[PDB]
Amino acid sequence: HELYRRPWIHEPRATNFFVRLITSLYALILTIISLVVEVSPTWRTDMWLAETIFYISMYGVGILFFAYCYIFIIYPGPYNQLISVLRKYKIIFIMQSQHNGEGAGTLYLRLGALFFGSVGIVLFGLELFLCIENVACKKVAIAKMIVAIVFTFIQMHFIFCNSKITVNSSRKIVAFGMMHLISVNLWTWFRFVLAKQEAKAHKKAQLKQTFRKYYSSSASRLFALEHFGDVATFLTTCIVEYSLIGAAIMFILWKSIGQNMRIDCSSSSTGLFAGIIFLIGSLVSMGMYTIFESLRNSSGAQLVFGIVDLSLFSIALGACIIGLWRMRHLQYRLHAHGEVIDEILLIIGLIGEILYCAVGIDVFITCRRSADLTVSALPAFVFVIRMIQVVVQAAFILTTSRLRCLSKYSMKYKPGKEIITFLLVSNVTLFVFHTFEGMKSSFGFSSKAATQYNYIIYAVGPLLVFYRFHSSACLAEIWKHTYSTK
Amino acid sequence: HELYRRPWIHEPRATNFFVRLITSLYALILTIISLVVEVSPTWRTDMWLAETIFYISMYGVGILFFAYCYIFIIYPGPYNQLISVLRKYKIIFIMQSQHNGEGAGTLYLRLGALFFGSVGIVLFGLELFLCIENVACKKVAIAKMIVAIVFTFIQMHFIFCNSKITVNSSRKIVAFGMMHLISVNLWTWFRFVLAKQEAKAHKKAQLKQTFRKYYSSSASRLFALEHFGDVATFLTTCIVEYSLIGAAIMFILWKSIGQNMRIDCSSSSTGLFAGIIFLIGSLVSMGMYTIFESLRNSSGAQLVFGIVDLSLFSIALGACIIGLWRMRHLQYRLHAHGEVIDEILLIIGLIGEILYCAVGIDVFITCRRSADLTVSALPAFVFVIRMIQVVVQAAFILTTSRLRCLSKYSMKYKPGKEIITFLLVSNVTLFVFHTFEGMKSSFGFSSKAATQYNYIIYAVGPLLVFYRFHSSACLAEIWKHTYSTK
Repeated sequence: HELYRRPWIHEPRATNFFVRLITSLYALILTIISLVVEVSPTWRTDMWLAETIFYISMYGVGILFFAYCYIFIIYPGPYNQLISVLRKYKIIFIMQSQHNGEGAGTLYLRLGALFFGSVGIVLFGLELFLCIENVACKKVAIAKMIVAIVFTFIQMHFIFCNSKITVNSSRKIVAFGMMHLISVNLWTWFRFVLAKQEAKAHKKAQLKQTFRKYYSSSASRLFALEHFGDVATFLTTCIVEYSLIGAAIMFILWKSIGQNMRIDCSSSSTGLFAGIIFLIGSLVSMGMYTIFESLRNSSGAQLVFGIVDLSLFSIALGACIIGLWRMRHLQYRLHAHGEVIDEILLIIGLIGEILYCAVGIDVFITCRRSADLTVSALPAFVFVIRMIQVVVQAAFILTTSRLRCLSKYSMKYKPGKEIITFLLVSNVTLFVFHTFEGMKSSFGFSSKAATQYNYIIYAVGPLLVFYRFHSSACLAEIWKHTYSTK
Repeated sequence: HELYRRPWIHEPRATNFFVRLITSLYALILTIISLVVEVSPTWRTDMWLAETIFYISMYGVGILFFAYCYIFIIYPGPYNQLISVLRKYKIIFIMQSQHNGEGAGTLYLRLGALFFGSVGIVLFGLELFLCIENVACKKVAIAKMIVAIVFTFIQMHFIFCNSKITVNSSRKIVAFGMMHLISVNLWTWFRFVLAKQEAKAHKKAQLKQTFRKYYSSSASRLFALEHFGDVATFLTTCIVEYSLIGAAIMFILWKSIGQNMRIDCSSSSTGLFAGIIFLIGSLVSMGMYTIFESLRNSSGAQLVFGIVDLSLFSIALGACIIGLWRMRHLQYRLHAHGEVIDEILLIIGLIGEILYCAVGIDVFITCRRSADLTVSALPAFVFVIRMIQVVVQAAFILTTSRLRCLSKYSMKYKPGKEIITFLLVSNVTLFVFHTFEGMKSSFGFSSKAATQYNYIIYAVGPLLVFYRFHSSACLAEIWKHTYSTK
């Protein structure tokens, strides 16, 4: 006939789309089945053998795909040596390195993946220790923890070294493996957010009892959650953040299938000093709350401590507003210069933060209704300011990540760079502050003043996201890209 | 300096992206807050005034935006007349029609939106009748139902007549309104899927009791759900499907902001006859199960009835397989020729169908464990075949929607057109069959044979999606586009 009149099976675009679609559908089926299995209560108690087989199978297929990659794509050296020996005096195909430079994720994202994977492996090892010291747990728990640790470590190495992967080899096998890795990461994320939700009920009940005794008369489970205090909450949010990052990186790698300067610390001083002041204030607040039992029990102090949190969030929000106003002078990007991975992860962190704040606000009101509204509304104000701050900061981060300093005025004068530096430092301090807040109720709020000024006790919902880490990574990318010479 | 060195506030692309981002964030915040409010148990019981205010506010802002559109964009006639009178002898700006032809959604999608919106308005009117006959309900329920009906009717008209909307007018106002409409539609969808989940617990408990008595010794709530039997389930899935379609249409309209043949029934006979045979078999099965109490109580019959369902799903799956094999000869699309709206809705229906089937399989096993595995595994096989059929059909629909008949052989001979016609007819019959299945447990499974062959009783989970309607719409689009002369 004419050109482009061949069967779609021979068309590279059509068959690439078909493999893409098949792998995506397979992932979707696995993720839905994993969610159904995890929620189901008859799979953790009765069908323990089936649940163990599913767990071992998910991690084992992940490890098999990782081994296939390391042997046949990333490091085909030993395979080439074996194939040469076979040809020498055994039998009578060779692979090539073909190393690439497709760095999918940002360096900050991969470093965070390393840190969170290490913390998750620490959590897995702690479970393993608990199940070793326990007789209730059996040999299958040992295998589950070991295979989880092995998969997590191998995926840490794969994520960090995701540039030397040449996905154009074994395209369909790599697509299926990437989708299985996404399914495994999402299944781990769902497992550990269901585990995090178990502590929500206990915290809620404890809060209701503590509230009542002070205002009266006017299906996944990890043993460390309820054994190692509230540190297990930090470990579990670390592992869910690691799983989210890994799933995003694997999705970027899977999407790439089939598709053919120096630190400029200039104009980063006034913001850096303000960021250091923010860090010093946050650290002083954390230390005063932690080491001084007298301070955490007084009402003056608990008022001042809550005012400190409100001031921190208000200062961050005002910094974002001033940054938008100053950076209004910048220029839009001439062409794309980023991966949607960072935006997607930041939006997921934003969703988690808004959910956390809304649940806290709902619990706060609930509690105030049960006490005839005798509680100061400062915790509600802190929650609302936190939600407004995270929303405005997400908008600011996206807008300024799509901004550049192209004009001569925007080059000699850097509008907002001080604000960007301050926001990056303050986001690191808010990350460590939110880590501390997960252990604030470990001290014990025996202070009646804590029931009327401290807002952490009202946040019984789990914090499933590290929005501050993703915000810091995006802000560092903005700082190093938006204010660059080009 | 040079070109493209102006502030991003003046850059049309940058400010369009900024308005897009702000409206998307606003929608996200509203949807998260709506989900938190609906799940919260203290908003339906204690904070009834706050819940009513939120309900009325969401629907009222939707209606205000709709009125603004109808007055100032779609039908600016009366506004022009008023503005002319003002200029005549009152004061001393005119709007223009600027009607467009941007048909966002498919005709089948808009017709389904009309049908489902009508059914949802019927459900709202039934509630209104119940609350009128009830003294427990107060005047606020009247207002809630009335405003829901008004919003649903206006959005029906807006969705059907979404071509004459010129979104390029009042770009930012229309963006905010489209995002508020998406938030309202998602909030309605979440409300009614939470309502559908309430019947899940009752059905599960009833199934456990009925199973036990036959094998012993070897936060949203709608009053019609538990009052009008299982017809309320059909009405509620109709309203959730309408809300999903409306949200998708509004998203397409919002995405369009800022961006500057005859029926060929040839070669559609053998498939049409097979589709008619499929319809006749399905209707005979439905009638025999409905009108004959003797048949629905016998074991021979209940076995044969389940075998009929298995045969229907197996025939549909085999039709999809044969269609892929035959249409392998077709040609890939030269360029895009569809809106992601249909693909997104089909994938959501697929997710819902897989969730339904997986929950049914989980319940089936659970039940068999409680009876020492004395139940035939036919219901599990039916569920598995249904899930496989829907997955394979989704893959087939997407692949063949990205296919064309460009070669001369693919023109004179139409590969798969018979299969496409048969699949469309059989999907209409499976739609009516799944509608019937929602009323199959209304008869009452007093037949012990129903507890061992009929698989509907094990599907205690709600069917939240009309996957068959979306499949029929996509298949009709394929039939009218893939096998066209061009």
